[PDB]
Amino acid sequence: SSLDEIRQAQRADGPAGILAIGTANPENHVLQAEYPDYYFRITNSEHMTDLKEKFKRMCDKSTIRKRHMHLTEEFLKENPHMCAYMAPSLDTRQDIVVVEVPKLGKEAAVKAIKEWGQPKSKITHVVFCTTSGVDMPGADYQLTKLLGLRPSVKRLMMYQQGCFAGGTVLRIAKDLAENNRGARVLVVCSEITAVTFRGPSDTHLDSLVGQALFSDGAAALIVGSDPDTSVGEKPIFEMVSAAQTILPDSDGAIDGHLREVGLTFHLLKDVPGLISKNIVKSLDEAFKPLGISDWNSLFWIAHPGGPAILDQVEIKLGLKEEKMRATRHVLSEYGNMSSACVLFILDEMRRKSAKDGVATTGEGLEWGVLFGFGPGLTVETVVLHSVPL
Amino acid sequence: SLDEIRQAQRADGPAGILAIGTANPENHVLQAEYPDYYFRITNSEHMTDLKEKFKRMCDKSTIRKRHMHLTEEFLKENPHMCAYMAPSLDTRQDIVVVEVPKLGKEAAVKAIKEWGQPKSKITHVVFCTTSGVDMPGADYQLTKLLGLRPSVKRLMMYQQGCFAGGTVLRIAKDLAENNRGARVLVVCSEITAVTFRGPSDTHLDSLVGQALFSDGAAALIVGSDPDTSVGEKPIFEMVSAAQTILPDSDGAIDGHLREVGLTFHLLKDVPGLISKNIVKSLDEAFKPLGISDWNSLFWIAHPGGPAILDQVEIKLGLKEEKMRATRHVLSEYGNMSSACVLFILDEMRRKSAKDGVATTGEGLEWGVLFGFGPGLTVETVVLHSVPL
Repeated sequence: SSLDEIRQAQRADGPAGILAIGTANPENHVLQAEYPDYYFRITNSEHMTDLKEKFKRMCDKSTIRKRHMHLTEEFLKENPHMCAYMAPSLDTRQDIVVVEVPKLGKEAAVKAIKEWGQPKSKITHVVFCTTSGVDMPGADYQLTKLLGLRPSVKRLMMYQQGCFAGGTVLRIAKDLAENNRGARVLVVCSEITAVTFRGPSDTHLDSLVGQALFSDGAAALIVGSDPDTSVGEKPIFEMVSAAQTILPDSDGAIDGHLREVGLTFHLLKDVPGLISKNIVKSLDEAFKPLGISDWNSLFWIAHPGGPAILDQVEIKLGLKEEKMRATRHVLSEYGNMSSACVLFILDEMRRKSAKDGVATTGEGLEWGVLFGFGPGLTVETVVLHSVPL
Repeated sequence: SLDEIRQAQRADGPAGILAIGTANPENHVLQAEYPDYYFRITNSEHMTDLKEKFKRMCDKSTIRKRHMHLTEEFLKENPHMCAYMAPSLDTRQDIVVVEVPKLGKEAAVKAIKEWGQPKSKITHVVFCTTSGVDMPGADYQLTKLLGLRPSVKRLMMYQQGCFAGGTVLRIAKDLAENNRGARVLVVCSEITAVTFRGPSDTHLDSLVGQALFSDGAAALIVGSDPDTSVGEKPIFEMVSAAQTILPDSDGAIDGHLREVGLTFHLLKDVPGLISKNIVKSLDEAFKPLGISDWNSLFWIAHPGGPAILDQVEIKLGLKEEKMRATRHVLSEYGNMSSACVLFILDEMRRKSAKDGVATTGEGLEWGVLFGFGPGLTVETVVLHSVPL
């Protein structure tokens, strides 16, 4: 009867858990070892011989083996304005991603829902995240339609977020699931680089780096509190806390602008140095309350923005080489899929843990940490607890 | 244990709106004079029949005044924004990526002043706009402009549309309620520089937008567990928040961000769809509370246009007084997209106080707030007033 009684009945009891993870990528893919030849040919830039050598080194240094790409050679042959460095091309790019981003998201969501094993009518909330296009109604609406979810799902559409937003969607889903009894949140991160693909320029090596790193993928979660074992729900990881911060002295480190030429990418500061110099503050804030100070005792998920971030964090903290294994495996096999990456890494970790026969979904360890890194410079820090295997 | 940590981490009570601040560009247009101004500045004075259509649209809009960042002087310098369809996204973005967080800041400063607490106590920022996109977003820019703590937890809601005043309340509710001590700065800021364009006699739906849309920002502080010992006091308390898609409404309102800016497209019958279905949202929200008399509620409805309000009133048998606050904001400010319903909350609690009625909700206990927009999406927030 009272507002207090209503509130306590309305909310969930326990911590939010990740109940299922599904992933998808465009079938079309490129091997990184072959990409410099392909890229300079399809962008009619073969005369740029010095720049091509720089791009070969970028691709070699990336540690990426394979990237999935919705954009095909045949499509680009028909759309040379997307192969130029800077031609009017937003409309064409939007035409692609407003359709393909929810479609790829749906593919991942179907897999998550299959693992979860529950009727889709039990989904109460949808969180859709992309950095690839914008439209109204949004991709959240399109996903809802494609999946045939209840019209009364509570949707949140996260557009133009950037690379930290795999952490952001966990932070969002945590509060939705924990504050609402029975809530089951479908989380989808879906990224298609048709908005950022463009030809090379030797006066914009930061843009060129993006053409070596960024790739396509989608990941989906079901998140909820108070799992129902009787119907086959089983958490994989439990969330404990989620934080976000802006690093000091990082203004303009990573900017992205949506323009008539598509989405442009700018780097102005040493991103690996900024992250490695400041990450301990985020670890202490997250783990000091738990009495944890040994960062090698945690299972690790880090957004693989590039290999230098991972290498410099590993050195700065004295991490064992094994700690970044799952992260690096995803970077190698998929490249930088922006917001989706950390969710692929959670999937990799729990799957490898099961294959290897260790004690928990987090490489046999109890506590873990997930980091998103992106424009701001923003760091998202999520504290996770594993589940026994 | 994790369960113990969870109990300590979360808040106890319902989320309240602790402060409301609003702002608009100083520049404004009187609706009575807009058809002449608009058809002049868009080089369309020869379009005689179309101007008459636009005059009737403006006359029927019930809008008296709209605030507009875009000035005549600026538009004279930028004829490509005055065309119906010319490449102009870059110019529009250049405006709104700066001006949207600036206007938001003006509203937020007022909300923070009313709240009366140190800005360091803000833990979360929710920024909502339909006017431009950028990385980092307007949430980051606002955080910087206000000098908030670098570790505020931000959510950037871009390209949301007209229902999102309801959406930000729904978001802020869960943030505040699930996090002990959380104090959420909510800002909706809209500038129509992305949608302004010249007329076309084959796109009368676009022309409607030119009669209705306007600029403004609103800011809230939202939190649970108000501390009276430092002078916090809720204005309204949130009880539940829902969202739904109306049946048979696919494609009613679409909006695309293109090289020509943001374009809007209307199909079907939006006032009809909303009014035919709104009772199902009211029943879902209020049947668990034992409430069925919709005239017993205080009302906030997104004033997407006058026909929505008129047809909801007729369908539900609402007394003429119910939509007073809503219509006042529509008259004085026009359709400020996501910010409107927050202006209407402010209008309602201020009028209530000035009139000396018993509560912030026109003397009534229970209320409802509706956002309407692309989907067709309806957001439904149940509110409880506070005694005056």
